Formats: sequence, C-alpha cells, structure tokens
Amino acid sequence: FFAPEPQIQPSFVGKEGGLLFSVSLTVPENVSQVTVYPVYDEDYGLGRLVNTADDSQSIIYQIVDDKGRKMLKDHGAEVTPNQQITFRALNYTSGIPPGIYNDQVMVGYYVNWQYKSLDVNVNIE
Repeated sequence: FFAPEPQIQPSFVGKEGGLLFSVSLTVPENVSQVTVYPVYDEDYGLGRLVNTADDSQSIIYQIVDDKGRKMLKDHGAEVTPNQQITFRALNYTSGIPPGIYNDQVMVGYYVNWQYKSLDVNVNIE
C-alpha cells in the first residue's frame, strides 16, 4: 500500500449546495473503496471551513462523491484500483466574505481501512 497525496482544486459558492473545493486522487492497488470525510462532525459527515484571517467566519459543508452521495468515515465510494476519482465539498450553510479558508479532512482507503489526514487551505471568493 502506497497512497500519493490527493490534490485539492479550488472552485470559482455561497448558495446552499454550492461547490467549495474538490479533492481528486488515484486509487491505489488493492483498494476497493475510498472515502473523503470531514471531522467537525464525523458521525454526520459535516466539516467546518474557517477563514484564516477571521475566526468569526465559517462555512459548514459536506463531502460528496460523483453521484452526489455524502461521504462518511468507513462509508465511501466503491472504486477500482488505478482509476481517478473526485470528491466535492458542497456548502451546507443555511441562512461568504472572500478569503482563505482552512479545515482538515480525512481520506480512508479500504485495503481494513487505512487513514491519512489531508489539510485544506483554499481561496473562496
């Protein structure tokens, strides 16, 4: 098992359901399932992006696969080794100042599950 670093792609957002960022990766050998999930609320698959320059500005989000299914710990997308797959962070905030927003998410690979943390630092404008 070896997992290349997943790549974060910014989006060019304030609508409920709007794309905030994406995570793309190549499925390793011997892996049949991959999840990318936030850990703000791990049980319900919710993340919290925070503005690095302003504590008081956050965006709640969920991460979905290419069929729009929310990803959770130990429950991701079924995949084939060597395919490229993309996950999308979608705004779940009801009711956004431009800046740089941060969160940490997790990537799980079903080989047993192997986990790797992923830092997210993205422009949202």
